[PDB]
Amino acid sequence: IXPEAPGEDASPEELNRYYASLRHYLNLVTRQRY
Ligand code: CNC
Repeated sequence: IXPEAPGEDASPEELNRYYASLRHYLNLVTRQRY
């Protein structure tokens, strides 16, 4: 897979965005939970 990737605002705030896309993209395909 490869999700929605940031780089426009601020580093830790955009880490949170990509980590949210990561958990979404996992829930989209495989049965693991957060
Ligand atoms: C391709 O392999 C992708 O990897 C590129 N990338 C991301 N981070 C990198 C760090 C370094 C030193 C180098 C040489 C490359 C790095 C880039 O993201 C490539 O992705 P693409 O899809 O091709 O480009 C997308 C479309 C746009 N990307 C951006 O604009 C960058 C966004 C980012 C918020 C970001 C991301 C998303 C990712 N990092 Co980087 C972090 N954290 N970073 C590492 C790893 C990633 C990770 C792979 C998880 C994300 C990539 C996902 C993606 N496709 O976008 C680690 C390096 C691993 C390695 N291969 O050597 C790390 C060195 C260690 C760590 N885990 O913290 C790392 C650091 C320290 C830093 N990342 C920066 C650049 C952010 C960036 C935000 C920004 N402001 O631009 N990463 C950041 C500034 C964040 C920070 N912690 O401060 C760090 C650089 C050091 C510094 N100057 O402070």
